Amino acid sequence: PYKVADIGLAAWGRKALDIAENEMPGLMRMRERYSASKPLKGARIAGCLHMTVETAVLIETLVTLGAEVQWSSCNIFSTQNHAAAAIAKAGIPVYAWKGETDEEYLWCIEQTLYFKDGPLNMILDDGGDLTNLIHTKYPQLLPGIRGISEETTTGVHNLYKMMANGILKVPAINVNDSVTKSKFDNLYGCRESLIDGIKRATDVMIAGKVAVVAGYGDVGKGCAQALRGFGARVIITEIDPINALQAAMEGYEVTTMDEACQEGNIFVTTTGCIDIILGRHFEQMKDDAIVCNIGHFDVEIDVKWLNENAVEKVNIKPQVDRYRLKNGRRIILLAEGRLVNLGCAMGHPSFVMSNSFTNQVMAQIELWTHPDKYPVGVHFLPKKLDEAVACAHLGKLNVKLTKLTEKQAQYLGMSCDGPFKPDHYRY
Amino acid sequence: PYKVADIGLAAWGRKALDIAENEMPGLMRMRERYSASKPLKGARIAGCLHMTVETAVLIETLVTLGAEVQWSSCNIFSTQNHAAAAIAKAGIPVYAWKGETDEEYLWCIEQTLYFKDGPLNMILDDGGDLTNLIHTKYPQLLPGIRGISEETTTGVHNLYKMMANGILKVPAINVNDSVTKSKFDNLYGCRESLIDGIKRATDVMIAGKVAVVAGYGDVGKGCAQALRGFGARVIITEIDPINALQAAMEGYEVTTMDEACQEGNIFVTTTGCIDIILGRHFEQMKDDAIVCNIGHFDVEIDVKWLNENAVEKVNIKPQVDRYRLKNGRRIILLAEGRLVNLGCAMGHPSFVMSNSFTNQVMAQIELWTHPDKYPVGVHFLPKKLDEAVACAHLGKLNVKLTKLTEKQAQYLGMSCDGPFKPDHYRY
Amino acid sequence: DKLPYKVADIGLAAWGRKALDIAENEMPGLMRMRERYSASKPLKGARIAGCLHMTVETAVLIETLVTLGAEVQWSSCNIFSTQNHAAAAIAKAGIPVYAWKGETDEEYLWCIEQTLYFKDGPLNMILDDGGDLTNLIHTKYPQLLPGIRGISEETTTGVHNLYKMMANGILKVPAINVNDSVTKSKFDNLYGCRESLIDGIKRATDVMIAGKVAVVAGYGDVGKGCAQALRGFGARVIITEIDPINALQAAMEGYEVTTMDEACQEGNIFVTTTGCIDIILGRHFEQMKDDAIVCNIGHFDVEIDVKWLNENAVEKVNIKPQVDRYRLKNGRRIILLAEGRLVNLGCAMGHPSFVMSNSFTNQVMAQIELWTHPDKYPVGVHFLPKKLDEAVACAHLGKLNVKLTKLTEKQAQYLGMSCDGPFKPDHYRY
Amino acid sequence: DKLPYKVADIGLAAWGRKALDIAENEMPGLMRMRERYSASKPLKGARIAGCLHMTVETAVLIETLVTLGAEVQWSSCNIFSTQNHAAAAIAKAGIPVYAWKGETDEEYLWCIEQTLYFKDGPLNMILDDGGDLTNLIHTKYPQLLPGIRGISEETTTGVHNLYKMMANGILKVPAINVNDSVTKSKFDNLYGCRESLIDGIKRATDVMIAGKVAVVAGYGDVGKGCAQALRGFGARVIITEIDPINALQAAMEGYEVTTMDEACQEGNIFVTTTGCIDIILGRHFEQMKDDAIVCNIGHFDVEIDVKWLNENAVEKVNIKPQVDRYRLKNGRRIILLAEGRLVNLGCAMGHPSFVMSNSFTNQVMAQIELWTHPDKYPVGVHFLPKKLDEAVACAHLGKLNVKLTKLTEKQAQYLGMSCDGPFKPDHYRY
Ligand SMILES: NC(=O)c1ccc[n+]([C@@H]2O[C@H](COP(=O)([O-])OP(=O)(O)OC[C@H]3O[C@@H](n4cnc5c(N)ncnc54)[C@H](O)[C@@H]3O)[C@@H](O)[C@H]2O)c1
Ligand SMILES: NC(=O)c1ccc[n+]([C@@H]2O[C@H](COP(=O)([O-])OP(=O)(O)OC[C@H]3O[C@@H](n4cnc5c(N)ncnc54)[C@H](O)[C@@H]3O)[C@@H](O)[C@H]2O)c1
Ligand SMILES: NC(=O)c1ccc[n+]([C@@H]2O[C@H](COP(=O)([O-])OP(=O)(O)OC[C@H]3O[C@@H](n4cnc5c(N)ncnc54)[C@H](O)[C@@H]3O)[C@@H](O)[C@H]2O)c1
Ligand SMILES: NC(=O)c1ccc[n+]([C@@H]2O[C@H](COP(=O)([O-])OP(=O)(O)OC[C@H]3O[C@@H](n4cnc5c(N)ncnc54)[C@H](O)[C@@H]3O)[C@@H](O)[C@H]2O)c1
Ligand SMILES: Nc1ncnc2c1ncn2[C@@H]1O[C@H](CO)[C@@H](O)[C@H]1O
Ligand SMILES: Nc1ncnc2c1ncn2[C@@H]1O[C@H](CO)[C@@H](O)[C@H]1O
Ligand SMILES: Nc1ncnc2c1ncn2[C@@H]1O[C@H](CO)[C@@H](O)[C@H]1O
Ligand SMILES: Nc1ncnc2c1ncn2[C@@H]1O[C@H](CO)[C@@H](O)[C@H]1O
Repeated sequence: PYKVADIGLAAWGRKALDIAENEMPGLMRMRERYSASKPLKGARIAGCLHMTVETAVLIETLVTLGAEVQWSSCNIFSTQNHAAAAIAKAGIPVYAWKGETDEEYLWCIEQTLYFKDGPLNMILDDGGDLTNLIHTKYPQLLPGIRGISEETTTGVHNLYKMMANGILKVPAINVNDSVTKSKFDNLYGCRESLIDGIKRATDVMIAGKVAVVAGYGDVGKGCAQALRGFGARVIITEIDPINALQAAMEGYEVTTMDEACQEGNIFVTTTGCIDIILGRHFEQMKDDAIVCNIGHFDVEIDVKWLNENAVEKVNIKPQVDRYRLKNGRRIILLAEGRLVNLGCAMGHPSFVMSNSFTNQVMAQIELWTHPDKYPVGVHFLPKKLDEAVACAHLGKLNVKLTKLTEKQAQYLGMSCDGPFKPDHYRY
Repeated sequence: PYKVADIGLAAWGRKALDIAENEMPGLMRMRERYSASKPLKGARIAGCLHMTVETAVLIETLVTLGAEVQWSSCNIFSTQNHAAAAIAKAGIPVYAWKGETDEEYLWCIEQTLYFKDGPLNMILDDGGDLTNLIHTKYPQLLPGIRGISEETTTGVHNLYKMMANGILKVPAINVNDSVTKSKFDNLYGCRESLIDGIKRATDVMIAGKVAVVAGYGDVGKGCAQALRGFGARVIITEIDPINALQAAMEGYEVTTMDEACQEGNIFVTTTGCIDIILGRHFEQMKDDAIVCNIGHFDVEIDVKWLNENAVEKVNIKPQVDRYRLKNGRRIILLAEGRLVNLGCAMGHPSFVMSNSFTNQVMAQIELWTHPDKYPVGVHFLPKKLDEAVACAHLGKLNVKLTKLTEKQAQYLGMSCDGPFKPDHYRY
Repeated sequence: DKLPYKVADIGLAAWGRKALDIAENEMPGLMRMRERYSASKPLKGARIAGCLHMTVETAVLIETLVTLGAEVQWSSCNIFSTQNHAAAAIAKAGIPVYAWKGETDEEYLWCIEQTLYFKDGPLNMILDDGGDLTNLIHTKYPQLLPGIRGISEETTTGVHNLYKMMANGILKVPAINVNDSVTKSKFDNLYGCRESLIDGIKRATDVMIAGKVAVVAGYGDVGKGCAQALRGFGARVIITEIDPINALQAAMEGYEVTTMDEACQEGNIFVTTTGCIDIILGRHFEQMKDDAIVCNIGHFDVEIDVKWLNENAVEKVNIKPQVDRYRLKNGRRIILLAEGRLVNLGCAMGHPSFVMSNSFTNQVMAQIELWTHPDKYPVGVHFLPKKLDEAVACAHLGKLNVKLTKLTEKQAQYLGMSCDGPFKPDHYRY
Repeated sequence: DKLPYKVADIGLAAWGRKALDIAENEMPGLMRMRERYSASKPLKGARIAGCLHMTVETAVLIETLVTLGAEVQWSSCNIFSTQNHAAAAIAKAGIPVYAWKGETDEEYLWCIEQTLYFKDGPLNMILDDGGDLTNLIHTKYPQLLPGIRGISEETTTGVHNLYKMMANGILKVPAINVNDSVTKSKFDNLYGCRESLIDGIKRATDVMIAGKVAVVAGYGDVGKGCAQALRGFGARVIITEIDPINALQAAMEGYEVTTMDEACQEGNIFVTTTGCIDIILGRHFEQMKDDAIVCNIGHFDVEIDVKWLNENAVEKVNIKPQVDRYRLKNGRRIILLAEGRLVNLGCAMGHPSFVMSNSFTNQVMAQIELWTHPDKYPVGVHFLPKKLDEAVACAHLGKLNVKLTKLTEKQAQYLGMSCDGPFKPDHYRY
């Protein structure tokens, strides 16, 4: 019926949820407005997202809207046991825990495919692991699936690659590229959870350190800003000249890893790309350099090299390894190269996840309630809905939004109700 | 042949240009690479942009590429006399000076329409004043015009309105919405020139003051950040819930002008919208509140109200008026509500304008060299060219850009040469 | 008879040692002290009773003192601040330590009393943090005062107490104000809190900082850091203050400065840093927004009226250790961290090890100074020489790869100054 | 005989007055002084010779001193710092002022000499900024020293000189160090420079700050502000320093700290703030990037080797007043601002009027203190009482709508402190 580390944590879990709800006004309005309507009636939503306190509230929201949900984790150390327990206690099949093996991980996603009253008809994925599993292993269920929504940047890039090669057989909504997700989650989320992750693992001082951030997209920007705020000297690496110039214009030295590896005290990878930190970098690092990743998959840091070339590996505590190298110096690796904010901390705070997840619900609704508008392709949520997500969070922050007058709306040639920006606007 | 305030300033002008060139690597590469090719051969580019030191370098670049240029200003107090003089000294008809009347302003744009060897075949406008003049007054020249490029946000919004109502008869390239413009010019440009404008006019202390910024788009963001940096408490107003939430997430109180007018020491309008600061606001302002605008046209502040309701208007010096109100308190107005960074300072520094203008040249080229790709419509510059502009500025900043390996480029499914981002990416 | 020590779990010793090994690499100031003095053992014959948070950083300090030849017995200066694996590591090393996380007020007093007597005589040196060890001896063990050579005090509240004792003529032992060493006050209090405050809030609540209104009471060194950290994460910070100079500083930095009576209606997060009583009261609690987070980082739990929450709330739910969620008659909730005790050490690991190396290098120097040069220090409250203050900073420049400029002989003569310092006059504020 | 004054253009008086009217609204500290003392005229019989930048802000100070019943004669303390319309406004008010923008070194000395003698006796009070007026009298007019009741000194370089004179036994008049009033040092030097440095660079060059590498030499109060301002606009700031404590501060704030020998190869902008000679030399100039901007904001033009640029450059082109562009043998160019003189006042209008109100309120208090309570001040260098220091800050809280908290009687007794202050011990560094 489910699978977790300890059901006895459900009580504590429920508390952490009650607290989360006040921090998630977005998702609460959805429950407020759709509870009686039950738009998601008939939908069996198979989920593969980090089983956390924040996700628990999302899972319960989908249920409040009248759906059946089965949940797996998308990372083997991201799950929060007490959050997984409260959900499991509510009669909702959840298969996830903290510290899964790859075989265990794959085995979890498999339990969420089949419900009591039939296979899954909805995917809510991030990274596309569930998406790619059903496309490769279970292509006989693809026709039964009505729609899918993708949370993260790497997962939508994959959804664009599949569609191009004509192997994407199910319609999909790019939830990452809702402004309210990409511009808040990736940025402000990592901005607050990065250092938290590093701190819990190492308790290292950030001030006075040189920190090297590989990549300056939305995630890199947040990471950079955070480290800067605590008095680190931040060095950026980048392949994109536009992003690189943005970093230079903010006062960041922009150079290569081949150079930066020699002066960094702290290393954070955010590229979504392979081969970012390699043996030739490690060998040049200062003693007890702290290396961690916050990209979606654990492919940015060459962990294999450390395991193969170090003289000794000492485990300090879970998700914290200290390698001694043949040069005598040591490398502190976090979460074995898996994303550090969920691996060594609690991931993003509930408020920002409310934004991401208020998007996710609108996407699950729009795929199940209006399947017409969305044919087999990679689609966006309309700006007006994107605006509605943001608007829904203004109350809690005591933001007082201005309303255009008739005269002003005419002068601008837009509606008082929105949308207020053209589609190409970048905020 | 031309019209300026003083040709005797040309010598000083030339110096300020020689200095500008080192700060404008973007535009220098264009001269380096196209001088011999003369792609703009045959093009008579009528220009309506702020006649400044930065613009002078742009004008000369278009000439270096083999074009005939006639230049007018787009604002009546933005022109820099010594810059206008150096251009006029180089045998290039320029009709612009600092302190023009509306009749003088219109009269300037009119001289740039007709060259020695025929009418204009290219527009390089901002705000769309030249665009709208030729469409309304001289529709007989529209067919002779090959293409147009628009610098600023208000001007492209107008170019979208014209196309919608089917009155835009000439193809146009949205240069504002090149990432390299919108994300650098509007943001980093105003970030540095706003306070400069305010300082030269008033020399007021920013620290300890409450500053009210109306609008939180790219311009508002820059203004807000700047004022914050000097220790002002910044209050934002906004109509867009997405922008408003962005401001809240940066630590800015977001409320209405109706409230903020009561506590602001400094007022900056950035909306591009009418009726932002009104009589009911002025009456509530603290004594010697400094009010200024940095949107493109002078329609955001109700200057007419001040002139009609104040008990006395005292001029402190050019572009600085001090009104005494019937309540006894005083309002310090800058530049009569026209944009303050060009009115009371020198506008944006050359480096950022190099970015904007390296875009402008590519747009002038693409309209004159490849007219096929661009039919009557509002078009964007391709990302690869957008990336090239940024790349061209990395050298001067000693930025060392990373190059993807073959293996990495394959994994990402993109080219080593770019483009590195999908079209919907927002940076 | 006498327990050799008392800690939560001796089994945590191995883990603690690892944390000690890592910490050492971040505390060059103390490691230089060991290297320089391990052979000479200046603190030989010293019997130092230490009352100060039993963290990993303090462990490194303890072993430094021992390396210098001292005998050391230790307790924590707060009931929630001990880090059990660090305690175990010390206990396992054969050093008498009496501390664990979650002490009763009575157990806390007991822990201090076990540090007072050594196998070969009473304590003859004091290393204190808040004055609790200092007051206990002056009040309950005055016959031990002539046998104590000196006192070094870590924190602001503590040195304030020292100065009051001196003015009223009741301080009987010479003391060094370590808090007001430049390399402590301007670094520990400021930069340490700037990182550890958020740490304690996050571990306890995992709340989004961005978009919140945060009220910081007091704008001294601790307040400055706290405020900076919160605004850094996108919170709008409001400041309360009684000192017009500190308040003007806050305003000049772009903070709204106002009273708690006003700010209690706005804040989503409250942080007290005053070292003063009665900062947040019932009348404030009753006006707060729902699930307002309330915590203190001043030395003593006296700034927040927790007893009011306990007597007047209609519900009280323990969320997890050092996190309680009250509900008031108005039906709105208050989250209280660490029962009003200082939240960085209560709900997290306190200051990072690097900045603590500054503070603790000052502590070691002070101990050496009082122990080996008593006649320099008559009964009173003294500062370390600026020369030594500068040496502390210098000892940490290497790790950060700072390259310090050296004055030419001409420049030094122009400034009327020694090349080797001191480089500032006594009244310099940095 | 004796000119009543000498200024650039008396016609600029009307404009200056407007600027004076505006400035007054931003200088509550001085305007409170007028209101409180205009009737009592504590400075009656005083004959104050002032040597300090003749800006709009100083004008407001001058008229404040007169309102208090003083006779005042004024000159500028720098040859490029005078604001001619402000000078005209004062001259027109019938106050003898000798100052204009662009003085020769010889004219500068002449200007000071005209302030020394009044219609009814020699000067009996000194208000100085850098010690130039102080040194001139001690060296060339020692027979005037017994007739001078006191000296108030504005800036760091000046008070350094005062302390040296006292140590060597050559200072003959009592003096108040105004620079090291908290409300001066921690505000003027820091917040003022944070705004006026960029001002001077911008007016002179209009250069993009964002993306540039900026080298700030020295990290004291001036350096802190300068550095902060540059990084705020998106420059990557590199710091040089001789003091290990100041250097550690810089590092802790995320700045690269290194030597000028290293940084001269990287910087696009250079800013000296040391108050020390020989900061930027020929060997540094020769390694700089093309069109590197070089300026100083320390009090004297001694930090940059301008004479080297003048003797060794192959080209020198004046771009505009106080902006010269050199070319070296290597064919790369150097832009020098204000001929090495302090660039905020040289190429702009100096500090904004609000923060100068702090400094100048301290100046007025010092003048009153020395003039009406001489016996409090024997020959030496003294500080203002913290009570008065606090009063300065308090006088400026109203304009910023700061709401200061008042201690309850219980809180005050707990802190062992007066409700009306002073709220900090003497050694507090804020
Ligand atoms: N840990 C989390 O909670 C979390 C949250 C959001 C996103 N993510 C993940 O973070 C990664 C990026 O997210 P983003 O939204 O920042 O994507 P993004 O595309 O905005 O940023 C990626 C940046 O990496 C740069 N880059 C790529 N290869 C590089 C290389 N070899 N060297 C240097 N720079 C390189 C690109 O130029 C790009 O700017 C993705 O894997 C996404 O799934 C994680
Ligand atoms: N002065 C300069 O040098 C300079 C440079 C670039 C752009 N601009 C001008 O600045 C203006 C905006 O530029 P942008 O790129 O910032 O455009 P933008 O659309 O990003 O920002 C405009 C913001 O104004 C807000 N807004 C509109 N009406 C409002 C109202 N009544 N109250 C509050 N907020 C309101 C919108 O929500 C939007 O976010 C345009 O007029 C543009 O031409 C000037
Ligand atoms: N938890 C830690 O790790 C840590 C670290 C350093 C210091 N401390 C403690 O923190 C407290 C403050 O340290 P500090 O060095 O910042 O002291 P400080 O004296 O520099 O600043 C304290 C501020 O509180 C202000 N204040 C006093 N009463 C007030 C009131 N009723 N309302 C508002 N403001 C008020 C004072 O004016 C002063 O500015 C002390 O108790 C010290 O021991 C704790
Ligand atoms: N232009 C203005 O408006 C203005 C305002 C205030 C002060 N000042 C002047 O600015 C100068 C500094 O003022 P401050 O109060 O910042 O003095 P300060 O003594 O606080 O800091 C000066 C710094 O320079 C450092 N230093 C000395 N020699 C050095 C060297 N060779 N290399 C690197 N660093 C070195 C010192 O260590 C010190 O930290 C003084 O001359 C003062 O009069 C000017
Ligand atoms: N606490 C959280 N719960 C669920 N998903 C999260 C959390 N924090 C970050 N994420 C998501 O994890 C993904 C990274 O793989 C991103 O899409 C990001 O939004
Ligand atoms: N110095 C300058 N020269 C020319 N155009 C400028 C300058 N500074 C800002 N602008 C442009 O002015 C427009 C505002 O009307 C924007 O498009 C902006 O890029
Ligand atoms: N990690 C830590 N270990 C020991 N003492 C600490 C730590 N962090 C902060 N402190 C001390 O706590 C005191 C507050 O009571 C401060 O004086 C500070 O030196
Ligand atoms: N606008 C100004 N008017 C007068 N003096 C000023 C101004 N700005 C800075 N100063 C003074 O210049 C001195 C530096 O020589 C500082 O002590 C400072 O007080």
